[PDB]
Amino acid sequence: FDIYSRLLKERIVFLVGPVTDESANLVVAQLLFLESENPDKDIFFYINSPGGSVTAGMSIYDTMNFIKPDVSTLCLGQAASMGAFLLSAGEKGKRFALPNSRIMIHQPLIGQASDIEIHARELLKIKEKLNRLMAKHCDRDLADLERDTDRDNFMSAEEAKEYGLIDQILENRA
Amino acid sequence: VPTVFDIYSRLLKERIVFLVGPVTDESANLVVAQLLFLESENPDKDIFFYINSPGGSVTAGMSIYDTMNFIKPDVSTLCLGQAASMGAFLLSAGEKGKRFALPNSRIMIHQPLISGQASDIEIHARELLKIKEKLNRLMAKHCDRDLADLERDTDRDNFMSAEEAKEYGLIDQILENRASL
Amino acid sequence: DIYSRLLKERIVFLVGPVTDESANLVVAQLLFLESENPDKDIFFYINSPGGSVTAGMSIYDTMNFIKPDVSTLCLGQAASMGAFLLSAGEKGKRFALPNSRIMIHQPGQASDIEIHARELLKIKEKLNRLMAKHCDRDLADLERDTDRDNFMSAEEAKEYGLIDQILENRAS
Amino acid sequence: FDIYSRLLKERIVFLVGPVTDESANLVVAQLLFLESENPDKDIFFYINSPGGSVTAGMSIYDTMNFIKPDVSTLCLGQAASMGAFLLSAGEKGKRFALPNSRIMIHQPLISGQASDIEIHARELLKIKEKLNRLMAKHCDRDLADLERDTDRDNFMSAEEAKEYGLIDQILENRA
Amino acid sequence: PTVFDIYSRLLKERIVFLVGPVTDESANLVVAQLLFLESENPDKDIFFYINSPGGSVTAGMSIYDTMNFIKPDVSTLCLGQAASMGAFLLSAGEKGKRFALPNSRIMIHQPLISGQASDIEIHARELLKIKEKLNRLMAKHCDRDLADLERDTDRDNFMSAEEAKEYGLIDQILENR
Amino acid sequence: LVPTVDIYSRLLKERIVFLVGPVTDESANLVVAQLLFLESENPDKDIFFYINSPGGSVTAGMSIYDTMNFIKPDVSTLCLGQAASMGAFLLSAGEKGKRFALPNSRIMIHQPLISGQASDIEIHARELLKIKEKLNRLMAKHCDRDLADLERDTDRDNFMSAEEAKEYGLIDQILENRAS
Amino acid sequence: DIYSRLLKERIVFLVGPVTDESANLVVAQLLFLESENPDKDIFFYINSPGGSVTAGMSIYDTMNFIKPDVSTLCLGQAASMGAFLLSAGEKGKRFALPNSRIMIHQPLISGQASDIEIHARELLKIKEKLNRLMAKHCDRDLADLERDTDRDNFMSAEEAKEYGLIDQILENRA
Amino acid sequence: FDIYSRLLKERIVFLVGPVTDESANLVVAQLLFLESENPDKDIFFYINSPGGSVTAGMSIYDTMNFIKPDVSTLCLGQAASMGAFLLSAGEKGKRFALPNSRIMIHQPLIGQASDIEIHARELLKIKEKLNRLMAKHCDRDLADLERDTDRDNFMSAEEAKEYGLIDQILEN
Amino acid sequence: LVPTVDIYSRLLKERIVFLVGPVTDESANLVVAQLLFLESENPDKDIFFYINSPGGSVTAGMSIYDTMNFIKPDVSTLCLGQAASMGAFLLSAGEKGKRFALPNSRIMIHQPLISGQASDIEIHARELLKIKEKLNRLMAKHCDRDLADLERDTDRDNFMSAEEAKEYGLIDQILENR
Amino acid sequence: FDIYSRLLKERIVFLVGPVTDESANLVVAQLLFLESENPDKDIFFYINSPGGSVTAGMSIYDTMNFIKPDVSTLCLGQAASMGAFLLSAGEKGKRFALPNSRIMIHQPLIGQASDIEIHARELLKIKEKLNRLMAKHCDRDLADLERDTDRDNFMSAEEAKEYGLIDQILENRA
Ligand SMILES: *[B]([O])([O])[C]([C][C]([C])[C])[N]C(=O)[C]([C][C]([C])[C])[N]C(=O)C1=[C][C]=C(O[C])[C]=C1Cl
Ligand SMILES: *[B]([O])([O])[C]([C][C]([C])[C])[N]C(=O)[C]([C][C]([C])[C])[N]C(=O)C1=[C][C]=C(O[C])[C]=C1Cl
Ligand SMILES: *[B]([O])([O])[C]([C][C]([C])[C])[N]C(=O)[C]([C][C]([C])[C])[N]C(=O)C1=[C][C]=C(O[C])[C]=C1Cl
Ligand SMILES: *[B]([O])([O])[C]([C][C]([C])[C])[N]C(=O)[C]([C][C]([C])[C])[N]C(=O)C1=[C][C]=C(O[C])[C]=C1Cl
Ligand SMILES: *[B]([O])([O])[C]([C][C]([C])[C])[N]C(=O)[C]([C][C]([C])[C])[N]C(=O)C1=[C][C]=C(O[C])[C]=C1Cl
Ligand SMILES: *[B]([O])([O])[C]([C][C]([C])[C])[N]C(=O)[C]([C][C]([C])[C])[N]C(=O)C1=[C][C]=C(O[C])[C]=C1Cl
Ligand SMILES: *[B]([O])([O])[C]([C][C]([C])[C])[N]C(=O)[C]([C][C]([C])[C])[N]C(=O)C1=[C][C]=C(O[C])[C]=C1Cl
Ligand SMILES: *[B]([O])([O])[C]([C][C]([C])[C])[N]C(=O)[C]([C][C]([C])[C])[N]C(=O)C1=[C][C]=C(O[C])[C]=C1Cl
Ligand SMILES: *[B]([O])([O])[C]([C][C]([C])[C])[N]C(=O)[C]([C][C]([C])[C])[N]C(=O)C1=[C][C]=C(O[C])[C]=C1Cl
Ligand SMILES: COc1ccc(C(=O)N[C@@H](CC(C)C)C(=O)N[C@@H](CC(C)C)B(O)O)c(Cl)c1
Repeated sequence: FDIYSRLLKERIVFLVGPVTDESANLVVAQLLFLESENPDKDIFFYINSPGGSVTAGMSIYDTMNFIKPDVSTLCLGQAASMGAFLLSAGEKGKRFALPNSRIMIHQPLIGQASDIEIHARELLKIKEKLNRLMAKHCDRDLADLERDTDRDNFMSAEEAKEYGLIDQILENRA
Repeated sequence: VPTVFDIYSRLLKERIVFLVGPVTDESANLVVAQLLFLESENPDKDIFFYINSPGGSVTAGMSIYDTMNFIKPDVSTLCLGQAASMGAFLLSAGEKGKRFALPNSRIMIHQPLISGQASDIEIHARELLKIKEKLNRLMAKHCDRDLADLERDTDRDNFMSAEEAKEYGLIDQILENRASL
Repeated sequence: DIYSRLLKERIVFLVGPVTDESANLVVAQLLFLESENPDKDIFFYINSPGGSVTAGMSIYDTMNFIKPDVSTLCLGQAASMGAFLLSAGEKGKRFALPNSRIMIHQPGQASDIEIHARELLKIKEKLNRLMAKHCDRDLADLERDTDRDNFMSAEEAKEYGLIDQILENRAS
Repeated sequence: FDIYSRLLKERIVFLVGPVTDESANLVVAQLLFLESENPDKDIFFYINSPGGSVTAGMSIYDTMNFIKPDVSTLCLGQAASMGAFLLSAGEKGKRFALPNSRIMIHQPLISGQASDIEIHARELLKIKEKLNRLMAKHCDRDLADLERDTDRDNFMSAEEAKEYGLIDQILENRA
Repeated sequence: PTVFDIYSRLLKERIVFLVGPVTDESANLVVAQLLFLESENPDKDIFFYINSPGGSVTAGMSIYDTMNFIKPDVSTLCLGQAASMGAFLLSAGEKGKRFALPNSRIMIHQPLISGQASDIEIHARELLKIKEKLNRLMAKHCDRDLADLERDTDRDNFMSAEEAKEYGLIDQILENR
Repeated sequence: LVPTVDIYSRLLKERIVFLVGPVTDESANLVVAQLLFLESENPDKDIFFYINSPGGSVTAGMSIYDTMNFIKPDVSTLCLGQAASMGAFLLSAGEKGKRFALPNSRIMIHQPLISGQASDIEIHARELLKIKEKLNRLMAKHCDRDLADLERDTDRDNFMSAEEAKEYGLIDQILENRAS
Repeated sequence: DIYSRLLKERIVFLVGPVTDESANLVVAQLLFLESENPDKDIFFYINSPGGSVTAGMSIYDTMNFIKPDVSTLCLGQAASMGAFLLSAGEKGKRFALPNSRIMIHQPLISGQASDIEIHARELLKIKEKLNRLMAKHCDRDLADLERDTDRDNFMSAEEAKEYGLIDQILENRA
Repeated sequence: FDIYSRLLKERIVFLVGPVTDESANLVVAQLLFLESENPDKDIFFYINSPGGSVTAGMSIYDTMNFIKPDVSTLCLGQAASMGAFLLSAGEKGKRFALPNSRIMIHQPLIGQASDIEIHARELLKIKEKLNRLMAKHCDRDLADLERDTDRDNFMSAEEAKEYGLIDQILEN
Repeated sequence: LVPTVDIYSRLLKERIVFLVGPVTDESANLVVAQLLFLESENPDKDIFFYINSPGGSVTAGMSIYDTMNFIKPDVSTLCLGQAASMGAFLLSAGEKGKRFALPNSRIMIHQPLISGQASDIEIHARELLKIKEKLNRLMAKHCDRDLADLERDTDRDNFMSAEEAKEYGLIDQILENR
Repeated sequence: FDIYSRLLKERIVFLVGPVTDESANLVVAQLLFLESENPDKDIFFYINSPGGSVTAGMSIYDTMNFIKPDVSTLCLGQAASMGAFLLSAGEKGKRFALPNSRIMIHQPLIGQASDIEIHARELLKIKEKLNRLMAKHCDRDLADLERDTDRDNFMSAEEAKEYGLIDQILENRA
């Protein structure tokens, strides 16, 4: 059993690199597994991601919120964009980041003019929805979210804790 | 893929079928194969089909569609991430009462897209018109509403949250966790 | 050359993609015909499938700015911006050849894309409104008739008010 | 065991996508193993093919009518061009199409010195004349009708193909 | 070669060339010539020499209408080939003054093309309108009934100068002056 | 491809100088040349600088800008089609009272743009910031405005109609024809 | 320019391949010389490997249509369609420099089967027509041309003169 | 049990080639596994790397310092930039290079003016952070790390010993 | 592409030489030609060299430099836009008393940039280094600045404003209007 | 077992083709595991390589001496640049070549002025380092080695032997 096959036996799941349909649904399949083999031990999601497909990241997000085991998120390397979004979305009290991590949040990115308007209102709805869910994960005013995702918002783990995006900083096991 | 059996296969043993990414004859027939396999394994229990797709080829999706229904097993559908175009068509094509979407998933519907002689172009454009009309009709049957709504609403990209699609008739229930049942 | 000669007969050509360079070339010709004589008609010949909006607007505002009455003639095709500039000719002096085709249709961070989509809709309405003026028609009719590609014969573009008359031979 | 090997344990064979030399010879090999395993139970050839190489598909054709077990075809998604041809040649009374399938029959598409061109064109017209023949045999249709109805892309639904004689019956559910 | 270049010298004979695919460039160049020669003298014939595979339909119609608009009769001469739009503009010449050289070939075929279903429909229906209009016009030129053009153009129809002259597509096959 | 009578040469002694498409060292310097030419022929007649540009290099644009302020003629600007970014920086740079625009032109203004070692990227960013502030202040002088208005209004793409660019102070008038 | 000077002396070149444009440039020079003096011969210098059959028949039928006799001279080479145009100069007036190279072969190229049929039939019409015309140029039987164009047939100026292609090989001015 | 698996068995982990998001996570997973096998027996980390991404390197860094086992580091061939960061991050007393392995330290090196200003602030912060951590691994001032890493600073194994970069160089 | 009245010849009639863009062989030689022709046409009048350049090759620039010093006429430099790298070196090489810049022109100076066997590489690096130190030589001369000042101020990009360029010694005055 | 694992059982490690970091480190790994397997058995390093990354070559080199077993090197086909260096690195007394092999030795080959100064100085330091280690492998005067590495110096197996690079040439098993 390959290194990840074993580390999946201590209920450790990883997210490395961008969040694509395939990387996301792989995370999702691993989560579903670890629940079906025990829906009451907590699952540990280690995130090192720059972000990626919002739809792909939402597959994960909704799966975490769906499954019975608590999903403890830990950011190593970087949790930027949807990576930061899935890090903040851990079970409250159970969100973590290594000391030298870095968390980055920002508003989203990227036919007939009719279709331009369609997709534009839709992308602004995505901006809205994400700002609200992030204010939730952080217990902050929606206004705080909108104002703090306008451009690139980089965070030491200290800042993301204070900002409420994570629960604690972990130098080591103690 | 990590081995545990590998992960998609271990979930296969929970009757979990995945469709990830766009619809190609390739992945469409892979999914068709898994569904026929789960019926040859258990022609009675429910097959659980997970959708995270932007759409794709129409006949590729029709092959899956026809694998559904035909098989005695009920194919429950659950969208995660996204299920647009033919993805939404299939999501609405699940066994009635067994079509679902997670809370923050996104469902989009739109008219059929395209990637010689005037005779050939006439022929194939009218073919596309019959296809667009057949799709509108089947979708009106999946959403249990009239047709006119489907033609008006699929003229341009029509996006919907998990709740607008349920009120449309694409799915039947939203699920936050298993308790939501 | 041939085009400088026809120019000396006050005939300006628009051919193909309305771009910055081609539109402003037409603009230089317009100002030079007004220079040489600000009181004789100009004859603007259009076979264009459209192009840049601001390019075409440089032209539009010039045609309306200069003292000469600018007549227009569509040959082959006038599409999008081409159809717009064909509509923009001096009223009573807009023409097309008996087998021309006139065709009208609509045109970073999420903050930026909001800015630009709002801009694009502003442009869409601006064009619908000017176009309705030209044809003397309802903005609500322009909206409906430019929603997808709208192809029109010379007879149809005439009844629609895009053009005044069809020129078969030089018997008006 | 992978998914397709397990499904071969059901005597189920697929042609997915274009008919190439390989993608057709693989099908021929599967039709062979099913005859070795058990030369009397029918094989069920499942067809979702846009058509393509006529030699590659002729291997499958001659193979279908060569082996002893009856071969029952099924159009899912699409049987276009040589797809529609092989679907048409399944063991008679055993040619089926799913209800929302689509079938298309056409004269052959395709894309040196004048003597070369003169050789190759007269090979292609002979092909074009062979294919309408074997189709008129498969559909119990006239040959003239196949000639006409293949001039350009003739599109037919499962019922239209059943009415042409291309398939025998449509299948909705297990029934 | 400078003789002015060669083509301007022959323009001083009212000789206008259409060589190669009918683009927008080339169609408007021919149109500008036609107008220049009517400006120079609106009563001497213009001589339009066509060797083209065809091209853009609307480009070619910019020429087709300029011919019937300018005062000069426009005599057409096929040398080499006049195919598709070439043959059409060739048969568009002033009747009695349409000519071909004896090894010119002439070919007529139906129109060709290389988004949303609603748009694909509009453009396919438009192309059908094109096909039918062009068929009626070719029937007028060749003095044929429309069904005959519909029938004789469904695929590629090649034609010798004898075949062409009979098809009413031209008036004479000129060996020499 | 420019017809002889070439046509822009002819116009050049209507003292009309064109700027079209991007502002580059080459095209900006060509305008720079035309300006000195018109001044030499007559350093007491107005020049009519017509602009249909989406902008470009800022040093290229400053060529035209600082030349505009150095010659003796009044450099009356006009916009047709679009003057965006530095193209809009120059339209507002015309002699006050002589900056105009046609009815359906489009102005747009926004902050700077851009397509090594930390120490080097440090320096390049510092200069880009000096230039954002420089552009903002000079812009603020052109529309007779507060520098803060310009920082606010140029943070992203600010599109303006001719009325809006007028009110903003970029242009002085809107011209529909000769009676205007 | 040198070539306009030479045009003054009624020499029309044909260098490189024979496209629609190069062939039309030659046709236009033919007409300009004829109009300028219809009763003086025109000298047509061919160094060409051949090319577009239709662009070639433009030059062919045009040489035949203008009053002036068109003498043809082969320097370098006249291949496939170049050779055919060489053999088409006014009978008695077709020449080649001593170290010329002539080549003649049947036509070649480098859709639907019904369309393909139509196209092949037309290609064969062209082949037969060209063999008939070439045979008339050469005063040979048609079967002679059929057999001898079946593949690439190479001829020295010598051999081109026997076959019926040219009339005189030209060593020096003597 | 392929060569690298067999060598993993007794707590040998290789970082070979650049520090990417994936090549780093593999070493991180190996460190976690070797701890899950025994948090009390040391882990030998073999480094032949030109460097790589900074995020991916701090992931391994904090994984090194978090887990219970001492992480000893061993440079073979080269440990440049980030490779030399993690080589210094080895448990003090337990950092080694081969005799002819070569070390290099350098300062880091890689929209609108706003976004540029932001990312520039972030990179200057990253540079500062790394210089401080490096000041402490070596016993050296922050001034020493600012000055000495201004450009590519090459080190023999011995000079690196001097610098507090490693502890000992190993012959046989 | 370039209007006749072409305009560049016509400003040459006024002793205006342009350097626009990167210093290449062909552009630097196109400048050398104009300096020689204007010295021949009248060696008793100033030539006006207008620089808007990011810089470029150092030998190509040295040709212009040595030509500025060879001929008799005072070559008066004017920065417009930017005179970066070599362009700045040229601008500073103008006759002392006749070097100017338009007020929003930006100036830049830095050390030489560049973009086989070990022997060959040592060899070429030696030639990059005497080049760096010779450029510092000449620039400290033009600025009436000591050499160390230049060696220090060119280790990385040093952007300067018109006023800053004046204070350095790179130009003499700034021009707003005549 | 693949064939290379089978021969690795016999304690044979190949260096074939270029010396990249990946390839050199795979050879390092095989050396280490053969030591683990048995540190009282010698290792057979089969070199048919043109050279590669000097640093990767050094990674293998510093291994050879450090592990306990004698690392014998055998040049078959060729050993050039870094391959030849590692060949000369075999346990002194155990550096072999095949008869039709050959050896090649030469000098190392391949921003701002300061950085190029730095990298230059470094490259010349690598040069000196390598020359001195060479003189040590072959016991020759350092003068020889640098003067005998100014450009490409080719050697038969015999020439390598008299040079000190290798020790024995081998015809057959006898
Ligand atoms: B992150 O950099 O992954 C960021 C997610 C934020 C909102 C937490 N990503 C996006 O916003 C992405 C950009 C790339 C990283 C993929 N944007 C989209 O995925 C995307 C793409 C296409 C469309 O069309 C509507 C929408 C979106 Cl939202
Ligand atoms: B959707 O993006 O999945 C859409 C199908 C919906 C309406 C259920 N996709 C298509 O319609 C595709 C477009 C590409 C994105 C693949 N269209 C076709 O596959 C197609 C192509 C050609 C013809 O007739 C010639 C019909 C069709 Cl349906
Ligand atoms: B169909 O698209 O499967 C069609 C075959 C039908 C009529 C049963 N395909 C072809 O006819 C192919 C065309 C390409 C799409 C591959 N044609 C040939 O393979 C071909 C090529 C060459 C010749 O003679 C030289 C004959 C043929 Cl049949
Ligand atoms: B011929 O191949 O030039 C043919 C002319 C006659 C005989 C019909 N040309 C065309 O049919 C052209 C196609 C060429 C580009 C190959 N048709 C058009 O250009 C065309 C097609 C479709 C539409 O409507 C979208 C417009 C036009 Cl202009
Ligand atoms: B506009 O997009 O034309 C804008 C001008 C505004 C800000 C007045 N142009 C730019 O911002 C350009 C964009 C690039 C295409 C070059 N930027 C510059 O011109 C520029 C930016 C920064 C620096 O040095 C840091 C030099 C230059 Cl020339
Ligand atoms: B010669 O090699 O140029 C040869 C001329 C004769 C003597 C054989 N050239 C051709 O035959 C050319 C082929 C290429 C050299 C261009 N043939 C054609 O141009 C051609 C081929 C086929 C058709 O029918 C569609 C028309 C034409 Cl014009
Ligand atoms: B070394 O070349 O590996 C070096 C590490 C030290 C000694 C400074 N690497 C970096 O500095 C890397 C640059 C490249 C390797 C890509 N820096 C980054 O990766 C980096 C830089 C800046 C930002 O903020 C935008 C993020 C990152 Cl991840
Ligand atoms: B500047 O970027 O123009 C700079 C000149 C000054 C400020 C130092 N030019 C260069 O550094 C160029 C690099 C290219 C961008 C042209 N360097 C040279 O031209 C050069 C460099 C080194 C040597 O000797 C090895 C000769 C030359 Cl000509
Ligand atoms: B041989 O061609 O393998 C040769 C080895 C000896 C005999 C000199 N290889 C090298 O010299 C290599 C060059 C190429 C193979 C890439 N030198 C280096 O790899 C090298 C050179 C310089 C520096 O410092 C910047 C590092 C490296 Cl790794
Ligand atoms: C960002 O703001 C914008 C948005 C759009 C444009 C623009 O050019 N639109 C153009 C699109 C393309 C030709 C490029 C456009 O719509 N052209 C059409 C004109 C009319 C009838 C709507 B017809 O295709 O020429 C422009 Cl500058 C600026």
